[PDB]
Amino acid sequence: DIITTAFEVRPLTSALGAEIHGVRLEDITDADFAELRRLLLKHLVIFIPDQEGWSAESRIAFGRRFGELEEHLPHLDGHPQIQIIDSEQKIPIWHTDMTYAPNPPIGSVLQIVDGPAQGGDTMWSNQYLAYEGLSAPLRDLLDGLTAVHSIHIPGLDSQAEHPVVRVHPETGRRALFVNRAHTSHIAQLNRNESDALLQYLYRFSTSPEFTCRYQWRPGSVAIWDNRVTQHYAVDDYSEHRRGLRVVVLGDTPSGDKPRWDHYRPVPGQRYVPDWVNAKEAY
Amino acid sequence: DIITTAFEVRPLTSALGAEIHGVRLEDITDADFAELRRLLLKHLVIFIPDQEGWSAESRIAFGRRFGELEEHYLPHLDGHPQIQIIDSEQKIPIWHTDMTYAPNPPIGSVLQIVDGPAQGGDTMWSNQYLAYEGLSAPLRDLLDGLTAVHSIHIPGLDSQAEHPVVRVHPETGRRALFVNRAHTSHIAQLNRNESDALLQYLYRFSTSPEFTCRYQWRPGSVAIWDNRVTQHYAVDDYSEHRRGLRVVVLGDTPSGDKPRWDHYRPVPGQRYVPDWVNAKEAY
Amino acid sequence: FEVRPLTSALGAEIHGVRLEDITDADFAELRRLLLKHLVIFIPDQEGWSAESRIAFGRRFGELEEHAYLPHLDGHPQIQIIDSEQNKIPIWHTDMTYAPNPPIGSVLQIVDGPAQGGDTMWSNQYLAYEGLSAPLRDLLDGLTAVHSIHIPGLDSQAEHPVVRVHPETGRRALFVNRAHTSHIAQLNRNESDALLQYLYRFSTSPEFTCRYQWRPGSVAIWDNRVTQHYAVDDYSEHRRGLRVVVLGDTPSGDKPRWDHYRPVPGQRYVPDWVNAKEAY
Amino acid sequence: AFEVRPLTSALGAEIHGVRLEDITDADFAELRRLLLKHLVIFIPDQEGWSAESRIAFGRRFGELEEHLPHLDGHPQIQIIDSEQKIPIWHTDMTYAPNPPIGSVLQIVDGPAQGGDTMWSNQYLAYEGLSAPLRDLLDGLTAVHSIHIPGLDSQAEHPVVRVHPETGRRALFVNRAHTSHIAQLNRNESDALLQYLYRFSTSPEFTCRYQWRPGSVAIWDNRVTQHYAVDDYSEHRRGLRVVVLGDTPSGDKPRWDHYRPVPGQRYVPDWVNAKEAY
Ligand SMILES: O=C(O)CCC(=O)C(=O)O
Ligand SMILES: O=C(O)CCC(=O)C(=O)O
Ligand SMILES: O=C(O)CCC(=O)C(=O)O
Ligand SMILES: O=C(O)CCC(=O)C(=O)O
Ligand SMILES: [Fe+2]
Ligand SMILES: [Fe+2]
Ligand SMILES: [Fe+2]
Ligand SMILES: [Fe+2]
Ligand code: NA
Ligand code: NA
Repeated sequence: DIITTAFEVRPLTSALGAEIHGVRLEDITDADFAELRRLLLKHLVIFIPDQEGWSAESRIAFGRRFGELEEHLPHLDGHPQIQIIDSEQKIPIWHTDMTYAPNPPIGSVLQIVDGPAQGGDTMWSNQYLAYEGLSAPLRDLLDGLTAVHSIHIPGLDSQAEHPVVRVHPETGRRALFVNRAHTSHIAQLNRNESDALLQYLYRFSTSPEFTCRYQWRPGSVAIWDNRVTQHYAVDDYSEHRRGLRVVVLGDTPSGDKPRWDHYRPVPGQRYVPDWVNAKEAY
Repeated sequence: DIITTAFEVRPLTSALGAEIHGVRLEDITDADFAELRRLLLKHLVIFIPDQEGWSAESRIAFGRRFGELEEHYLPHLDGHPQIQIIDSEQKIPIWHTDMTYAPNPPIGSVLQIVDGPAQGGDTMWSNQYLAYEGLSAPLRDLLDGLTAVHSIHIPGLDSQAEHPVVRVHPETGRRALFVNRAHTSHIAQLNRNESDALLQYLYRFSTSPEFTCRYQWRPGSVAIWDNRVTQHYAVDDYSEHRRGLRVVVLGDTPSGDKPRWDHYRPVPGQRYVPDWVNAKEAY
Repeated sequence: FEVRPLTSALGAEIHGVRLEDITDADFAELRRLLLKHLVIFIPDQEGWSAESRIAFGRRFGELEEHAYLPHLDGHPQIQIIDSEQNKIPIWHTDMTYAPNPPIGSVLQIVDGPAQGGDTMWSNQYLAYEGLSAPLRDLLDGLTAVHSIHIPGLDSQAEHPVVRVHPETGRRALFVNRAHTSHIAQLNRNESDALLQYLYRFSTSPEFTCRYQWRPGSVAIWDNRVTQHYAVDDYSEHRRGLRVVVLGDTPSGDKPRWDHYRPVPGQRYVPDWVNAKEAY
Repeated sequence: AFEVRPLTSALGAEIHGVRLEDITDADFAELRRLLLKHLVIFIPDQEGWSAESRIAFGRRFGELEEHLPHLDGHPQIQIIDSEQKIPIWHTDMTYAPNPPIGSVLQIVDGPAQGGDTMWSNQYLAYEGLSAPLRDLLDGLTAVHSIHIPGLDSQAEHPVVRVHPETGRRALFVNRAHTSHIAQLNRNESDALLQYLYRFSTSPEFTCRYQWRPGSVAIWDNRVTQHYAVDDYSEHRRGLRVVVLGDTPSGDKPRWDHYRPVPGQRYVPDWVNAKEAY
């Protein structure tokens, strides 16, 4: 339904992703930006090649066309809004950014400025298709559920409850809103039922039929909508890999009112996972 | 190869467990004790009914025939730090071998349920000899060369220990699996993802019903089990008050083959991403 | 009668019964106990006559005349369960691949070892009730296909995932590992994941009992709301006599969704490995 | 000689500056070298490649399969048509005693996006296992089988095979066609194969190729798996030549086959439906 005829557009896969040719971000016009925004709502992640030398001031202004920018992670000297993604300073797990926060980012703009000629691909997945591919009884179940997303590390403790199925505010289409990295458990199920259901959803939602895989070339820029995607940074390289990122704040994942109360354990109830995880990491 | 003809013995299952009749623990003789010890090495867990009123001094002396007794943070009978009080009001249904997160787990325990319902609260035991012997030869060969880290991290108790995956029983010379769901963390020579897959298989296989027994407690019943070669599981199907008296015999050193490989070495920054979901937050 | 429950979940041993000439009023008490305890055990019934065994089964309904299993000579209704002549170490509910599974059975182990060969049963009411409310609500609206495909026997049937016991009105899970194939309104991969969870949860030790057979003991169980499992831990000869009561018609809610419809050429690729060849 | 653009660290490379139609013996040697290095290579812009040249090219690698519809007068050139697919990781025909050593595939009709093919590096799948597990697998074999109307075949192959040219060891099991490991019981086999299948197709071991008109893919079936993504509805047609003659070879097994007892039954620990679609 969204018309996007200005630039030359090369889709990556049927599910999502498109490379946009004929764009120069440095001095982009308002009209050209509006077209990129429509392409982002259509393709969920878009790639802008050959943008070497993009000035810091233009990079920040571009991000601010989408919303307020986050101030984190190292940042570019003189620009707290430009975050540094440096392999010498890696994320090979499917995730949606910062969903342990009540208001995750709406999206990001990432440019790999130094990297290997091969290795270090990034994958994205289409959470609309992950929801739409579930059968009707399961979609109906998930519409009424919420999940807790959490992180507990030194210096960062956060948790948030979000609908399992969210509407995109600017398309009105429903998308799965759970991810392996940050989702803990479904709130209305007991933990063992939650484990079983999330295990299925994590695998199904990152099926190759729902993903794209991008090979970075120096100067390439990726822009993605964090509301309706997951992504994964492939850890297949030893070379130095360095990226500049701006992160657009302000999502509020919203869906149906939950149709059941939170699961209430009895006093002293213990969670015994059905599947083994080690007690100690590396 | 162990002869045990003195008492009336009623085995529970083919795998393990036997109820011993005609026994009075209160003033047991040395000869009768030697027979009970043989029955324990043969049957792994034995049950002695009708022992209501067993005196504290006699219970302690009985335990001490097996080894040194644990004394400790846990309520105990007045004047007897060795006799622990177990109380449902002060419980987790999970297969475990006692305290394998310690370098020296207990040899075994003697437990008598003194208050409880007529049904509910059964305890199951499993035979870790059969769990190992039931694995095919390539897998037994693999496990013989592996060790595993066992650990616990709770308020006031932090402990870990590395044990052979396959231990020999020092007094029978027979080999037994030595991992359990509750306390084993990971196999040391595998990466964590491989470890998870193998332990998941082993935990399920080792508690197959063909390797277990299930005991219904009656007032006065005493259970004595060998912690070197069993797991056990407390069924959580009751709400009534449940109270027991327990003595714990210290002094195991799980021993097996020298490991055939070095510990797995992760690279700097390497991250463990489990293949199977566990929740981040419990109850 | 003196009634001794086995576990909180189900099962009770009944002393003081003589099945051979049981009165109509004593039978009514056994029936009440069966609805309360789901499986009941009657010890000390050695020598129970064939005619009395058949009359007892017929108090519950029509008895099955099996085609494959041997039967006691002269009595097509008394089936033989013999370890030499054939064991079933898999959780199952009897014949759920049929549109009308049995409503229960009466089994007596007449010869067996002093240990080994226990049978376990599970309580499918508690299996359903132990699910959280969103999942109970989901299952209430689903059905499942149960099937068997062997030489000489080919049968499938569609049953509610949650059935209402006709006498008690209480809801019970009605899927089992051995004979359930898939949930009809989900795709096969979703079905696999949900059934895998249900199978393991439904046979949790908190929902089961385990019975050690003594020669002469009789078990009577309600096949509408139980599963059972025959432990395969013995090599000695084990022989039982069984009568099977026909006539279940599992009933539950109208499904809330249509069957899942694959597209032409769609392929089922299971998420979990099974071997392509058995033994 | 050529301009070589690798797809991922693990495997795959696109080769520019090639013309297959009249390729010289020396340029073919370079393609062969690149195939041993990159496991699957992609040759764009080969529209119009003649049937006689396509057959001669395949015959440089070995004998060609002559069994599917095919081009008029050329039973070696198989026609693959979506309208006449299953998304599953597989190595071709491993249910046969001598699976193909590789294939040459050109998509001639297809959509601009959709229908990618992924390949995985079975050397890295093996090498990424820890030493105790590599040691175990070295001594095992597996049965591969297929049972469909008109085709029943099974074969036993080493779980770890030595590539005859490179001498490097590669995993040799795949989800589609491997049944079970022969020296384990079936439940142990399921658990180990489940782990191996998922590990071996990790994204760090794979590449994903987007087909363009005229593109030719050449892959070594001895040390790869591949997967056809099922994300399209448009018509998709390819021309394929299959090179026969693998004999997967590895270590003598260190244990005998597992022997069940009479009457023993296999009860899988994980649910599969009894009926497909
Ligand atoms: O390094 C990458 O490709 C992506 C990193 C990432 O997860 C992010 O920028 O949010
Ligand atoms: O309470 C029981 O039945 C067993 C408790 C237990 O795990 C123990 O005493 O070590
Ligand atoms: O042999 C047993 O204990 C039970 C066998 C069985 O499944 C039956 O009788 O339906
Ligand atoms: O169509 C494809 O991309 C792959 C088909 C395939 O599996 C083969 O040609 O062997
Ligand atoms: Fe990210
Ligand atoms: Fe314990
Ligand atoms: Fe049965
Ligand atoms: Fe193929
Ligand atoms: Na469970
Ligand atoms: Na893995």
